[PDB]
Amino acid sequence: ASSSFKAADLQLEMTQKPHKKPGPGEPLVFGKTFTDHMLMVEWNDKGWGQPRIQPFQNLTLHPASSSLHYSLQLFEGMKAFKGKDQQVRLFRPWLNMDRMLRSAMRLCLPSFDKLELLECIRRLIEVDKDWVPDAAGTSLYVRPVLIGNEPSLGVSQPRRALLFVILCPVGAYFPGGSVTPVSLLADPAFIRAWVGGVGNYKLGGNYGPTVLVQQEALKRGCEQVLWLYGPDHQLTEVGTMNIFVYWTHEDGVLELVTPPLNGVILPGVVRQSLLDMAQTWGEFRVVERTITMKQLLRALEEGRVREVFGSGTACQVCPVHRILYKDRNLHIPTMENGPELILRFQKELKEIQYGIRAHEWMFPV
Amino acid sequence: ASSSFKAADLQLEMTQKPHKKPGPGEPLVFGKTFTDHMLMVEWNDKGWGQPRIQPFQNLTLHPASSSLHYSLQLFEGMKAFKGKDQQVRLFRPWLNMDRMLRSAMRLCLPSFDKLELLECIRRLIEVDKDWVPDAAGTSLYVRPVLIGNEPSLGVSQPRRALLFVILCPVGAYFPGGSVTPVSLLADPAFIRAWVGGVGNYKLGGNYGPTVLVQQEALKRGCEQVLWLYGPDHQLTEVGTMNIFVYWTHEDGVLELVTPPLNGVILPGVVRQSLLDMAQTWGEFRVVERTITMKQLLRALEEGRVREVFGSGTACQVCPVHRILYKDRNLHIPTMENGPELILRFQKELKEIQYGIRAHEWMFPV
Ligand SMILES: Cc1ncc(COP(=O)(O)O)c(CN)c1O
Ligand SMILES: Cc1ncc(COP(=O)(O)O)c(CN)c1O
Ligand SMILES: CC(C)C(=O)C(=O)O
Repeated sequence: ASSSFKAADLQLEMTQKPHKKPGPGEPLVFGKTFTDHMLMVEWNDKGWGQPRIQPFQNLTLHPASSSLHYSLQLFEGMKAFKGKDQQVRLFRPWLNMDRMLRSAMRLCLPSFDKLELLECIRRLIEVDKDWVPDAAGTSLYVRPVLIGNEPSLGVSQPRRALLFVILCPVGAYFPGGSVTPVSLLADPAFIRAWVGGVGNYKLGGNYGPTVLVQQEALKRGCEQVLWLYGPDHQLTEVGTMNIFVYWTHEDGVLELVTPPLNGVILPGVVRQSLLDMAQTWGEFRVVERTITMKQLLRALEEGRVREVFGSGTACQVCPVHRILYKDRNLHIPTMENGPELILRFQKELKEIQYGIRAHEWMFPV
Repeated sequence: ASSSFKAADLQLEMTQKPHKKPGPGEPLVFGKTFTDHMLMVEWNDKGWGQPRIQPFQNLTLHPASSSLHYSLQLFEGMKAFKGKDQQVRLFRPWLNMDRMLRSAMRLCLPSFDKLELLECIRRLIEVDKDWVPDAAGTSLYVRPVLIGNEPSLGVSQPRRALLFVILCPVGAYFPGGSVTPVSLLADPAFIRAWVGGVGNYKLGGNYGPTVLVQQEALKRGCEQVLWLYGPDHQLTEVGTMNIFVYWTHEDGVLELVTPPLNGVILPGVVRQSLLDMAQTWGEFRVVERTITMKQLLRALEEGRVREVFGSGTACQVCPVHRILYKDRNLHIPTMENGPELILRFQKELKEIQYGIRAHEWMFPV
């Protein structure tokens, strides 16, 4: 693509009524509390306007905005971590920028310079540094969004777009820093994405249809959805997380496996990070390969499965203890195996994310 | 008295700044020009607020609005026609209401009373009746929209929603009384919807991903996209229209066939109308059955194809003269069969829609 929008931006406008911050231990359900400022950048015929940090405020959109009629919208999700020493760091933000730009191109939305956006986010997080908690397992969620915005009903490439970023302080995913497993509903009737589709982009359209399915999972007594694909019932991803299986494969070899990027699953940043980390250790086979329900079943009977977990920004490494498939509950022995791999992954990530050990994956303040 | 807003139209706020009506220079371009008023209804914990007809104005949305992060958005599209007798009438609006409510339920958005919405739309059109054109082949396009509007980043059932309707005066589908055919790009690389997905609901998320594909079609010299599905390359729908084929099938029996409502395609109101009409005549076989590229190819060279066309609100019966499949340009003999069936359908629909012959399909003013 081409380039635009930069570092030196159309200033800062600070809030006149800084909101009261969550209180120790009680507060924040995820995504309900927002900080004082936000980033906004407009794009049109004149190209990109100047970036701006402004008080958190509502958006003003023409009723025919393509963002609301034809889902010309994409978003990202990443976290900034504060380790007392009060230093704040973003976890591998570049991968989120790479992903956002790919999503933008898929929807014919305007390209932007990945590094300028990162610096702009850096400046915003800076203004709201104090919203960044520091208690154990807490963080600041960063939500960048790009939407089409042509006041036209034709389905077409917008000639106007808006980019914005808001922040949410977040509690520790696991109550008081424990770790609890989830149960998953695995029903083939449900299909999140298709080959040749857009499941590998973080487009809002991928999410809206899952609301009803997640409701079913709850009614069937499960907490999240394990999305299956194909006549083969391949495991693809779980909820808003990639899925991993640690077991002794059929050839007698102990491995950490996860579905490959074939176009149906989202290239998760945590997923890539767990692959990287495990390969680096070099203690067992690490591979990206298709996993089927049929293989999972035979593995569980022979006692070859050690741990199964989801990976994502919300819950970096999430153990799974049960899967309800075809009306029959499969017990997943994850917790009775430690869960050793999961705990090491969490510790390594904690040490890296909270600055206790230097690492190129972290981006300062 | 129900958990639905009531045509208890929270007064009308007439406009204090009328827009200039499309000037004599007759340049009606689809969905670019809007009328003076709009309908707006808000929903929350207390339920549906009172319906309101207000001046056309921008929407005010919280930056975390679920409509913009997770595509909790759906819409409709229908037309009001003005006869020479000057009466305005809506074409089978009830089917659009049924479809809108189905879409709403799929996205866990609030249910509403179909008849109340229809009446509110009726009142809206009445206010802006002077915007309804009456030159040949013109009409008033009605765009109802329902969006989630929770100021929360959690992917979940919104607790706040907004329903609105805007109107667009529309020119003739290409202002030259004679139907011009379109060419379509048929490439299996692009997949719009899938079995078990949401292709049978009018959700904005279905459209965003087509923008890039429609650009390719142009880049390749075609005007619209014929969406294929399966290893079998089944014809599904074309652009924003259902597809029909009139030919002598493989049994030598003359017939009109269109893909069935298997969940992959949108149940078009015009489509259903053409089926009904053809059904009623009883002059030839009318069926809903799978159509494959292999069968079309084999028929185009067995010389059994008479006419192929798309059907939709924008272009009710649209002839097709060419399909580019695999670098292969297939000539479709539609126009040389002097769009006999297409012409008859156009003739009948015009007489019904413009009030020249009374019909239960039309809804007054
Ligand atoms: C469908 C889906 N799959 C996987 C993930 C995990 O991605 P990440 O590690 O980048 O947060 C997410 C969360 N973005 C997701 O929404
Ligand atoms: C994908 C798609 N299919 C079919 C149609 C035709 O539907 P209708 O006849 O109700 O306009 C449309 C236009 N609404 C469409 O967008
Ligand atoms: C371009 C218009 C026809 C569209 O978005 C639709 O009707 O679905």
